[PDB]
Amino acid sequence: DLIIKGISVHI
Amino acid sequence: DLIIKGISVHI
Amino acid sequence: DLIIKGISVHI
Amino acid sequence: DLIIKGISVHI
Amino acid sequence: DLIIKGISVHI
Amino acid sequence: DLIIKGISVHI
Amino acid sequence: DLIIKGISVHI
Amino acid sequence: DLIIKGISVHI
Amino acid sequence: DLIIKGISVHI
Amino acid sequence: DLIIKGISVHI
Amino acid sequence: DLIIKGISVHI
Amino acid sequence: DLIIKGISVHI
Amino acid sequence: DLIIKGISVHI
Amino acid sequence: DLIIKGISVHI
Amino acid sequence: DLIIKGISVHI
Amino acid sequence: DLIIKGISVHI
Amino acid sequence: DLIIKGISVHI
Amino acid sequence: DLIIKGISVHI
Amino acid sequence: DLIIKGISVHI
Amino acid sequence: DLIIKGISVHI
Repeated sequence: DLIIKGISVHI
Repeated sequence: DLIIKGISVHI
Repeated sequence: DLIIKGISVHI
Repeated sequence: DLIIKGISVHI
Repeated sequence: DLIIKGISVHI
Repeated sequence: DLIIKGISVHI
Repeated sequence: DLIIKGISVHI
Repeated sequence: DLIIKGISVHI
Repeated sequence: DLIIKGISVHI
Repeated sequence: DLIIKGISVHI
Repeated sequence: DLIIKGISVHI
Repeated sequence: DLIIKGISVHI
Repeated sequence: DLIIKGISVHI
Repeated sequence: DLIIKGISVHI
Repeated sequence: DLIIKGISVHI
Repeated sequence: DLIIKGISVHI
Repeated sequence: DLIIKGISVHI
Repeated sequence: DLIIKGISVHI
Repeated sequence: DLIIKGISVHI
Repeated sequence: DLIIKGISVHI
């Protein structure tokens, strides 16, 4: 069981 | 069980 | 069980 | 069990 | 069990 | 059990 | 059990 | 059990 | 059990 | 059990 | 050519 | 050519 | 060519 | 060519 | 060519 | 060629 | 060629 | 060629 | 060629 | 060639 969470804030 | 969390703030 | 957490702040 | 935490602040 | 923590501040 | 902690401040 | 701690301040 | 601590200040 | 501590200040 | 401590100040 | 692979790739 | 693959690819 | 691989690659 | 590999690669 | 490998590589 | 390897490589 | 290896390499 | 090895190498 | 080895090498 | 070895080498 693997979890992948990205967050990208690029102005 | 592996967890991958990225965060990228690039102006 | 391995955990990978990156954080990148690049202006 | 291994833990990898990077932090990169590059202006 | 091994722990790897980097921190890089490069202006 | 081994621990690796780097810190790099390069202007 | 071994511990490795570097610190590098290079202007 | 061995401990390795470096410190480098190079202007 | 052995301990290794370096310090280097080089302008 | 042995201890190794260097100090180097080189301008 | 240029090649990236991974389970999680964050560009 | 240019190639990315992954289970999660975030551009 | 240029090649990166990894379980987590963060560019 | 240029090659990086790793379980976690942070560029 | 140029080659880096590691369990954690931080460029 | 140029080669670095390690369990933790911090450039 | 140029070769560095280590359990922890800090450039 | 030039070769460094170690358990902890600090350049 | 030039060769350094050690358990802790501090350049 | 030039060769240094040691348990702790401080250049």
